[PDB]
Amino acid sequence: MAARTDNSIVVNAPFELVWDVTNDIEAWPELFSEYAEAEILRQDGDGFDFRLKTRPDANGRVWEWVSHAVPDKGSRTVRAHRVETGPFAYMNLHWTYRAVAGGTEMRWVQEFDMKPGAPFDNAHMTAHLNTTTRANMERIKKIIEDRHREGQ
Repeated sequence: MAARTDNSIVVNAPFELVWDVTNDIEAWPELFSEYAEAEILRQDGDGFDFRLKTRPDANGRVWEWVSHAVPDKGSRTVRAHRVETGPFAYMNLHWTYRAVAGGTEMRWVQEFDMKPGAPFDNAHMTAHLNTTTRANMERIKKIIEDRHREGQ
């Protein structure tokens, strides 16, 4: 009854680099094709809230919202969720990093449910997010590997 996406990818680089690149919020406009702006608004000890503003989407519509994140480097995981849910009833995010042979495996999990009346229903939104997440994970993969190559 609730929607969810679960995607993984291996980046041939150490944990430290993979972690610092992906958690660098102010760089998301460069890492993610959908974001035009991204800024940390404030810090609340363990965690912080940030604002995201998209580039025109497939229909030319620009979206903006505030989220709250709680990264935990010690446990190689990061949790986040929308504060201003937009068309979502709720939107949760869970990322994990695991050391594997050759690099680091990133696993991104999204848990959400559409508000009755939203332009998208669960099934269609799930497919959409799977598509966009896969493209972003592959993109970020190349970027991190370039940096790594440059550091060696």
